[PDB]
Amino acid sequence: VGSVAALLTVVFYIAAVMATNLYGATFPEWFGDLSKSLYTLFQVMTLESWSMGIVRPVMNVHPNAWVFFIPFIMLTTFTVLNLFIGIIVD
Amino acid sequence: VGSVAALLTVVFYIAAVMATNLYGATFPEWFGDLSKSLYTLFQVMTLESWSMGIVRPVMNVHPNAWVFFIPFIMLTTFTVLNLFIGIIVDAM
Amino acid sequence: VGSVAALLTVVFYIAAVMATNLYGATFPEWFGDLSKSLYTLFQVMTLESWSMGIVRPVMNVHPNAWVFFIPFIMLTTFTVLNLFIGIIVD
Amino acid sequence: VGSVAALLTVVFYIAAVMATNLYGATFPEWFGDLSKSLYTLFQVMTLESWSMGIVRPVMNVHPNAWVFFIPFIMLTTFTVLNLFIGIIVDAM
Ligand SMILES: CCCCCCCCCC(=O)N(CCO)C[C@@H](O)[C@@H](O)[C@@H](O)[C@@H](O)CO
Ligand SMILES: CCCCCCCCCC(=O)N(CCO)C[C@@H](O)[C@@H](O)[C@@H](O)[C@@H](O)CO
Ligand SMILES: CCCCCCCCCC(=O)N(CCO)C[C@@H](O)[C@@H](O)[C@@H](O)[C@@H](O)CO
Ligand SMILES: CCCCCCCCCC(=O)N(CCO)C[C@@H](O)[C@@H](O)[C@@H](O)[C@@H](O)CO
Ligand SMILES: [Br-]
Ligand SMILES: [Br-]
Ligand SMILES: [Br-]
Ligand SMILES: [Br-]
Repeated sequence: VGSVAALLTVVFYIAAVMATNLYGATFPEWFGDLSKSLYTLFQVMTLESWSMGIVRPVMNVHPNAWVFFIPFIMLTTFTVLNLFIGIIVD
Repeated sequence: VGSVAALLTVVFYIAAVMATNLYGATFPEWFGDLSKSLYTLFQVMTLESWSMGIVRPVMNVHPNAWVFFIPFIMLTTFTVLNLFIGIIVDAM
Repeated sequence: VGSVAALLTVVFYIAAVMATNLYGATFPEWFGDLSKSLYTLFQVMTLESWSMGIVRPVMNVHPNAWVFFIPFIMLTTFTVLNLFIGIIVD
Repeated sequence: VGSVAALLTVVFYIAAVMATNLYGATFPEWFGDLSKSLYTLFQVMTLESWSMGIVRPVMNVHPNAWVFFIPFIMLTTFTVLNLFIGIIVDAM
């Protein structure tokens, strides 16, 4: 369970690094620094305005942004559900 | 578990085909090709702006669009829960 | 499991009747007939724009609308989760 | 299971008190009294417009508001899942 939380932190930090690099210049309010990026990716994980509010406006500049977000959603919104269920069984 | 993923892909591809045909001309930004349709239906599945952002604007042109989306939501937002639980059991 | 689905249909139909009566005149696009009401309450159940998009605009006319929606959400977004989990265990 | 519901009520009431104090003057429609605050925090819990609709506009005045909401979400959107699962087990 602890190793799952360690995996998620590593995946969340690396994805927030990638997004800062990728969309930081074009979308500075959402990904202009590591902080804004970790915040945005937590919101994207909770699925709040992920497509309409974030990903569709991004894809308008970077047409392949879905290659990042869709797997990011699928990975985190699974590992989070796995980590949370893990403590419930314990 | 693998058969569940195979079922979802088939259902997702066929639904994305149907939507492209149905709403592609009237709503081309959301369903104008298979790609835009698979993207939109993934978002509809995640329940993000499904009614306000997508389905209500669609229903304004096609009043019966709910016959497509509501069952699509009920089917996928169950099969996804079934597929994800399936791998979890494959550990215990 | 079947009795759970029968309970939800009864609760969903009665709540859609109540909403048509309560907010049908003031909010006719969302609750102007039984059909629009069953549609809106399915969306409210999925939690999509429930507060910002629906309930906050309603509460602006009917300040106690939260006495309807909040319990409706708590009841359905539990019974649905119970009904769906029921078949998974079977 | 009952102790879980008692824990959530205490956490929900104290969080609604904190928010009224913190953002009540700057954001009075959402946190201007305890009532508006308990309503907003129920919506924040359900994840409805939490960031775009509530937290991002708040952070524009209080840049650290995420220190309140993010843990609040993590705590409630876990304790609610724990409380709901608790009654389900009390049958099997
Ligand atoms: C799952 C792990 C989730 C971790 C989430 C951490 C989010 C951090 C958000 C954040 O810090 N910012 C987002 C901005 O949108 C930047 C500013 O809020 C911050 O820099 C200020 O506090 C001051 O330093 C400057 O005013
Ligand atoms: C559960 C399964 C989830 C499947 C998700 C698949 C999403 C595919 C989305 C997609 O391919 N596009 C979305 C468009 O909205 C179009 C892209 O091909 C885009 O790169 C185009 O713009 C190019 O022509 C280059 O400009
Ligand atoms: C969990 C159970 C969920 C059941 C959901 C059923 C929703 C039915 C929605 C509905 O029928 N309408 C919603 C309108 O917003 C009315 C119109 O769509 C309908 O009357 C048209 O099909 C034509 O008759 C007139 O053009
Ligand atoms: C998990 C626990 C969930 C608790 C949810 C409690 C919600 C309570 C919301 C509430 O009381 N109001 C929301 C306001 O946004 C104010 C009402 O008292 C309203 O009726 C007022 O307008 C009156 O003064 C009459 O006009
Ligand atoms: Br998903
Ligand atoms: Br559902
Ligand atoms: Br809830
Ligand atoms: Br979470």
